[PDB]
Amino acid sequence: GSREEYPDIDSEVRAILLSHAQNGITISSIKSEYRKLTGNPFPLHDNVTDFMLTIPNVTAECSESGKRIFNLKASLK
Amino acid sequence: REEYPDIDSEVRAILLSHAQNGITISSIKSEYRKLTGNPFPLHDNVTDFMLTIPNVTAECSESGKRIFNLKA
Repeated sequence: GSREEYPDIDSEVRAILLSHAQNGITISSIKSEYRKLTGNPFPLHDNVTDFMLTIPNVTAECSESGKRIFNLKASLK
Repeated sequence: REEYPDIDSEVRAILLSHAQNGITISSIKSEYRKLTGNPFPLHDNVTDFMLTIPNVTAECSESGKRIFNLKA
């Protein structure tokens, strides 16, 4: 249970997403940006893709070079 | 992919035929069930495996529905 020592993980990750909404972000970037944002190393060591995709309005996919990319879904109106 | 050699082929097929409208995990599992005649090997972290398949996209919807697709 890593939610005990890092309870705000949800809003912190959504925050990084929101900051990267335009172009999307990789995993290693999510981590470095998490460190920059909170002063603490990204706590999640297992199943990060699953964690990312537990968050609504998120899409993921790979570039041709094999980078797994996450981004917010465009709004529909 | 290791123990199950043809898993790649089978999941690629389930995608090709049944994912045209997007496909959830459990749909992949029941489709695999109706395909190979046996329960889908993976339980946890299927999203990771799916994403390792070329030309596949994942999405968590506004309402929290996890759906997989082929790009175009």
